[PDB]
Amino acid sequence: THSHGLFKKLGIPGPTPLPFLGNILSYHKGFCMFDMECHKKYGKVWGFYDGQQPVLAITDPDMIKTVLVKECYSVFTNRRPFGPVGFMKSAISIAEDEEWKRLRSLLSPTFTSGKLKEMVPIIAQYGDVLVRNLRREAETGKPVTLKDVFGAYSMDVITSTSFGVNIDSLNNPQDPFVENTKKLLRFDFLDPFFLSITVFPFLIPILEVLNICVFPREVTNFLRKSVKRMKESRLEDTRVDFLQLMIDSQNALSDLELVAQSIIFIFAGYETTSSVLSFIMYELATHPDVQQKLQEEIDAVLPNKAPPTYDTVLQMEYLDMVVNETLRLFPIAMRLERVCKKDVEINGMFIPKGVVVMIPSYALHRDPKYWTEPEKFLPERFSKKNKDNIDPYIYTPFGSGPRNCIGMRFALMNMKLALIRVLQNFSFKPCKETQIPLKLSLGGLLQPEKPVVLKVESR
Ligand SMILES: CC(C)c1nc(CN(C)C(=O)N[C@H](C(=O)N[C@H](CC[C@H](Cc2ccccc2)NC(=O)OCc2cnco2)Cc2ccccc2)C(C)C)cs1
Ligand code: HEM
Repeated sequence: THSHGLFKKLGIPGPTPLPFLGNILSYHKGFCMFDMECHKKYGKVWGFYDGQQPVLAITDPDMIKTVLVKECYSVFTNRRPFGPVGFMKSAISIAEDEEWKRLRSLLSPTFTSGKLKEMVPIIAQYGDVLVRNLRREAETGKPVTLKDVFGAYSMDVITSTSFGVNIDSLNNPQDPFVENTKKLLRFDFLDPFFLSITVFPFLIPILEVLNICVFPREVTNFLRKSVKRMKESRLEDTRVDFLQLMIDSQNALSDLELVAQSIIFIFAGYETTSSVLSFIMYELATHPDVQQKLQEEIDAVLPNKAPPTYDTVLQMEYLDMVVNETLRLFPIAMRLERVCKKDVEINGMFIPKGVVVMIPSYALHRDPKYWTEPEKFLPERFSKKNKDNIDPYIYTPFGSGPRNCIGMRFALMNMKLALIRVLQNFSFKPCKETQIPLKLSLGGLLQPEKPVVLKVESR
């Protein structure tokens, strides 16, 4: 269909596009499989079409550094525009160019060491509720869905840190704040919707006029007035945080622009954290040796079940290696993307304006070139002895350069506080409903298709 001659013309290899669809039918196997096959078939560089949209996949470490780091401001500043967003247009992750730059420098000081350290005792209050929730399900000896119990912890941790609003979500099985959230991405290729906007962009500006959204008007009004509430709470009182840093600005940030960042952070800080924690626990169970070695490290650094501190969290090398290794196998972003905003040639390759450049993270994390036994879970690959044999541009679970994950440092620590507490009280065993091996969901988000269910024993 016209734009379909580009990679032919550039002499770049790729699967042959269909009219209108592009290579969209190959997503039927899920696109991590697609990416992996493209790598195997085509080598270090290839091209494909998301409908009419050209996407150039790259895998050269240098070229990746060029686009992620060296030419971020100048050419590769923005992600793809995905679908109809409405007011979320203003969200840092979706914001383009100048708008993004000022939101970045406005919101970045949120995750500094001092500000992290001030959230340590705050989580220290929820870490303790989490253990209390598990200890009860461990009594019954009856299987646990980790997503459920982790999810609630994450929600408590995010709402309270970013805003200063303790909302008891852990002492609340029935809770409006977790439920309204998780129904924020219906993202599937079986879901006829995202398959029509992934393929079919020309729809987008119409939907913007229709005020149709990927987030049902349902969530963003609960989340609207709810944020519109903690806002006044702060405004009406006589600790300088996320919700506050934006009340620095509101004396040049506005209202829906505040709500928008809140929602991003509420989302990221709930779904990602709980998912990875699920993945990690699946790994510790299917690998007891590793589970025990980590329980040893914790008891070593934090003797007599000692409560975590910021610095002791960092002391724990093996914890970090476990966290890193899970993130190798399960990068929740499966690909990184930047839209090429002007003609360019990087490392001896021409790239035309408008192309989406894509880093296939999930694929590179499993590449036989860089990783021996790339399917095996092996934390030792992240030991100080082997740590630098590892290319920071092949291993990118957090992205890289200026548009990398603003929430990385908080995420690592948030996750690590949860683990420490959890493993210093319980051990995790494979039961019957456990899926071995675990398989991934084909649709959008890198998820387990069956939830992660394990047996929990006290110590
Ligand atoms: C075929 C094409 C359309 C696609 N490409 C992909 C791969 N990909 C980059 C995605 O993950 N999907 C994209 C997507 O939703 N990503 C987002 C777009 C913004 C959305 C906004 C949003 C999400 C949920 C509820 C409400 C709002 N996501 C978002 O901001 O994620 C927060 C996060 C930070 N760190 C981890 O997670 C950008 C992003 C990507 C990876 C990591 C972090 C942020 C879209 C292109 C659909 C899936 S479909
Ligand atoms: C373990 C959980 C998490 C993982 C694996 C993760 C991974 C990522 C990745 C890979 C990106 C894209 C970076 C790039 O494209 O180069 C990203 C972007 C981002 N993440 Fe994180 N993330 C996690 C948790 C968080 C948390 C807790 C927050 C903050 C609440 C967060 C906020 C963001 C924002 C705002 C962006 C867009 C950055 C920008 O455009 O300036 N994510 N996340």
